[PDB]
Amino acid sequence: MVESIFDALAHGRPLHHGYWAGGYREDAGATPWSDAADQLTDLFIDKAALRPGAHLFDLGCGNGQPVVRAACASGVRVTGITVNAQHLAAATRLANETGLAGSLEFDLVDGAQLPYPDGFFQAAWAMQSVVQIVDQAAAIREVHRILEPGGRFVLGDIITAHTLNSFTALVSEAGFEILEVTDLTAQTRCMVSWYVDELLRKLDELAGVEPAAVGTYQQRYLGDIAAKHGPGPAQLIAAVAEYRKHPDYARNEESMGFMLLQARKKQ
Ligand SMILES: Nc1ncnc2c1ncn2[C@@H]1O[C@H](CSCC[C@H](N)C(=O)O)[C@@H](O)[C@H]1O
Repeated sequence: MVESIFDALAHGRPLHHGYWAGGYREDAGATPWSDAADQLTDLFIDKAALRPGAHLFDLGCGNGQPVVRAACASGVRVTGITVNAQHLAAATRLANETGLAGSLEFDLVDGAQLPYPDGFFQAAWAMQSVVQIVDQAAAIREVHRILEPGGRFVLGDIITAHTLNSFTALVSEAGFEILEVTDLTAQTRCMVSWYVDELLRKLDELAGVEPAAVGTYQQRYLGDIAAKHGPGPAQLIAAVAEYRKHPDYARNEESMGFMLLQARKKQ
């Protein structure tokens, strides 16, 4: 078994952005990514299927962690899909390990053509799947087909493939009623961007004290990551650290961002 090094570093916690309500730099890292990603999940929970017993279609299911947090908290039945064979496994295994094997089922399926009948689910999700789906139009017309009339559908993903305007076009052009759209760039971060941010934070703090210690502390911090998550992730973060040590990088940071779109199907 060999996992993508992103999956390897996430190490079972979720594959989406961290959501820090009221700003990431504002929070100055008193709240970690590991928790903020769960905050973002709770955010899709709040805004779609608030309802227990209801049924939720998860489009990119990934790890399966966020699905399971929603089926506990809100008491919902879940059907997620993925094309990544190793994601399907992590999610199914996790489902069995929680006693939730009976409500929420995972199936490896291309999201452009869905086996489910029309008007089945009460809600739908796409957490950072749609950018990496190839036929997005088809995928989303399909998801429109899948929901009950009135069912909410909550998408969020990375922006500048697409932009806030272009996503809103994509989703209305499949029939949906768009009732909310938001640029969360201020309030969200990448998993990796966060690990690197902590590293360089504490390194610049240490640097104003004993600069001669910096290399050592860096080596130690990478050590601790290597200890929890395995060496691949440590070697990763080390490299991203080396690249933000160059300012020809500087303005490339915020040239990507995040958005959240809340839609409903008409009654
Ligand atoms: N065409 C497609 N149909 C269904 N899933 C797809 C897909 N293209 C990509 N995906 C899936 O979308 C997922 C994106 S990673 C996002 C995971 C999840 N929302 C979480 O928060 O943990 C991956 O599991 C990938 O296999």
